[PDB]
Amino acid sequence: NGIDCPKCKFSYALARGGCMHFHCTQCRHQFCSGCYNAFYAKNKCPEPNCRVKKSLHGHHPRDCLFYLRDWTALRLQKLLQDNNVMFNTEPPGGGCRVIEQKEVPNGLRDEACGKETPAGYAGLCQAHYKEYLVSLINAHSLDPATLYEVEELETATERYLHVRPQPLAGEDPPAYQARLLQKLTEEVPLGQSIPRR
Ligand SMILES: Cn1cc(-c2ccc(C(=O)O)c(CCC(=O)c3c(F)cc(-c4cn[nH]c4)cc3F)c2)cn1
Ligand SMILES: [Cl-]
Ligand SMILES: [Cl-]
Ligand SMILES: [Cl-]
Ligand SMILES: [Zn+2]
Ligand SMILES: [Zn+2]
Ligand SMILES: [Zn+2]
Ligand SMILES: [Zn+2]
Repeated sequence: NGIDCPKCKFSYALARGGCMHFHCTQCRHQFCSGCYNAFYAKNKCPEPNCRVKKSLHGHHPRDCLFYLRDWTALRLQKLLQDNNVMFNTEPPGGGCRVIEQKEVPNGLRDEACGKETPAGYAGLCQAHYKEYLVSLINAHSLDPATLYEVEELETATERYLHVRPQPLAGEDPPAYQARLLQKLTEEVPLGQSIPRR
């Protein structure tokens, strides 16, 4: 459970306000609560091959919630299903039961999310159900690339390998697809600070 600041290792409550940014008020580190990579202010990123240095950003692995939050729950579910990882669709105007950080820290009672709870999202709202799915995905180290289209695979290859890939002479789309995926998985690890098992 919880969020550890990757710099000073102070433990925080696993409490994401719909946002991946986390600021350690102990040591002032700024990092992604999804992959524990540093966040950088504009022009501050010290990575020499960074192509977005003028932007406020961090560098995320492809299985960070930063990215996978943008998937549909259906597709996330597909990744889990394909790997025989079980998840809830049902709970065991109340709204989402995830308890968030209280607006008043010394408050007595917990504050539930309360948001709309889609049918089949296990009594969670959309964002929280997705976060749940991704925690399962990350826990079992599932590779989202396994479900990429060729376009996604090209994106990923440029992003993580810094090469623009192109089909070979007489390479069909399936063969091209499998070639990009093979190299991606072979050369680019999943999140290295994402908690596993
Ligand atoms: C002060 N500060 C905040 C940030 C920061 C950087 C990134 C994100 C992020 O989650 O991407 C956030 C969280 C707040 C935010 O702007 C935000 C967002 F940009 C996108 C999303 C989002 C995108 N898809 N689904 C949700 C949610 C957010 F809360 C905040 C950096 N500095
Ligand atoms: Cl919100
Ligand atoms: Cl990607
Ligand atoms: Cl990483
Ligand atoms: Zn810290
Ligand atoms: Zn991240
Ligand atoms: Zn950068
Ligand atoms: Zn919720």
